[PDB]
Amino acid sequence: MGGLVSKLFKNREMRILMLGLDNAGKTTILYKLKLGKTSKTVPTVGFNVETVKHKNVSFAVWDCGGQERIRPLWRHYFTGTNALIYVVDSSDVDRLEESKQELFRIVTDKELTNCLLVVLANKQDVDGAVKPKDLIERFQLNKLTGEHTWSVIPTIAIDGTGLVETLNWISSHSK
Ligand SMILES: Nc1nc2c(ncn2[C@@H]2O[C@H](COP(=O)(O)OP(=O)(O)O)[C@@H](OP(=O)(O)O)[C@H]2O)c(=O)[nH]1
Ligand SMILES: [Mg+2]
Repeated sequence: MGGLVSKLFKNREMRILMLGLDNAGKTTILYKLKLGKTSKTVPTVGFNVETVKHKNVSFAVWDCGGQERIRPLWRHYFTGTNALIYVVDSSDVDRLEESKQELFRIVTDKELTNCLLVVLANKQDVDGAVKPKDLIERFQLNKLTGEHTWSVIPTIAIDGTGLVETLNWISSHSK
């Protein structure tokens, strides 16, 4: 994964948001990419955002799951986003409906109009993980097909499995 972002994009404009419930595995993925200097920001208290930047590829990572006063500021980070990576704990069935509701509250925002969506069915390396097609039905991702390029990619963050495919896919669909 060392540098793979660089040889893939080579400083095209690419502003990625990577979100999901806590425990889904985002920070693991962020660090696997070896993207460069992480900058852990607190735009306001109760809102921990971690941003990395390489050439022209920007990442911004935070956990969903509450604290409404910081949502007008979520929308500030939405503006100009070129791709949303939404990470899901595939092995946590009783939290899938939570994760579903938070995904739809983000992806249908007007500031994310037509935004590309990769749903990472992460922790597929745990017994009992839901399959991508299962997650598609549970999440009713068909409702987003009219206006969002989307894919569900099975990943194993701690291995890096699926992460190269994820970046290649985003790249193939971008300017
Ligand atoms: N089986 C499996 N486990 C994963 C995977 N990705 C992350 N885990 C683990 O799940 C926990 C959540 O990781 P983290 O990146 O902090 O989630 P978050 O940033 O979305 O809150 C981590 O363990 P710890 O917090 O204990 O260090 C992490 O090592 C995966 O792909 N497969
Ligand atoms: Mg984290």
